[PDB]
Amino acid sequence: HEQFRAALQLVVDPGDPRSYLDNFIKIGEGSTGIVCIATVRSSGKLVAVKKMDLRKQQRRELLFNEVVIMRDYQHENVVEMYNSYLVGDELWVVMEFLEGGALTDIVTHTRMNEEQIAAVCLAVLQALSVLHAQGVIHRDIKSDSILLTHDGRVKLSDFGFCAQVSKEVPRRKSLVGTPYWMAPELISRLPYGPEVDIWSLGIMVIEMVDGEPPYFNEPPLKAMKMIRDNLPPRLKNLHKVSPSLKGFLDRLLVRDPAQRATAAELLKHPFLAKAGPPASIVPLMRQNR
Ligand SMILES: CC(C)c1nn(C)cc1-c1nc2ncc(Br)cc2[nH]1
Repeated sequence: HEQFRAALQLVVDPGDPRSYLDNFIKIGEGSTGIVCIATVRSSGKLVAVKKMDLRKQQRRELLFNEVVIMRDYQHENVVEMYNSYLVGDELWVVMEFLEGGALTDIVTHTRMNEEQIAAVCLAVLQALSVLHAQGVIHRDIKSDSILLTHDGRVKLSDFGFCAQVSKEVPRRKSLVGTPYWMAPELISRLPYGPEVDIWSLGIMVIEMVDGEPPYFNEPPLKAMKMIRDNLPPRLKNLHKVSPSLKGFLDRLLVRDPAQRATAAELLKHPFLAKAGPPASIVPLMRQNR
């Protein structure tokens, strides 16, 4: 720790955000710390701040990942990092604020139609081509990780559990990600590539279609056991999805990762043609219904 704080000091911006930020508000909680929002006194713009405790982590060297990998990264479809700091015993990551909030709130309250679902998927997949291109694996994809703007635009967040691969470190080995949405290989402790993200995406479609992931009402521990062992889960209500949507999902939920489609490929699948403008998501959002 003594040494690990010293390292993180050298990757983050020096100084204290409290100097420029006012009026902090907890708005959330992930598995590693909390999420606040805050106002920048000059200008008055809003920012989100992720705050993680250095002493309160399982596997902290993980904490290294977003700050190192995802600094200076930019995309229409990624939530932007501004800076990062250490505040006492915490890591603070200051990020772009998203008004629309999370997709979770939508999938758990309405029935996204096909057009809308495709629009989420294209947004996610655009993002994911470029990420994997660079050998970056998000490793915690799910509706939780999808954030919206006031006008319906989709951006991917929660890179706290992301990973880097290269020519020399080709695949990864650690159990991260979130259990219901984790991939078979990853559970079975295999080396894994980006392709794990693609599986997790599929589970997101089940989220979008059936309102929650497979094996949900189970204990987390047993769900993994199940996810590992059985056949690819399919929809509770099949009769409700287009053949377009099926074939597509059937490219995502593939147990053998070498045959599971690449985002690159998925960016072309006829389904996504159905996607509709950012403004077609708008009425799904809490403050409209
Ligand atoms: C509680 C969360 C889902 C939320 N609600 N609303 C209205 C906005 C948000 C939210 N927007 C966010 N933008 C960036 C980060 Br990092 C976290 C964010 N959380």
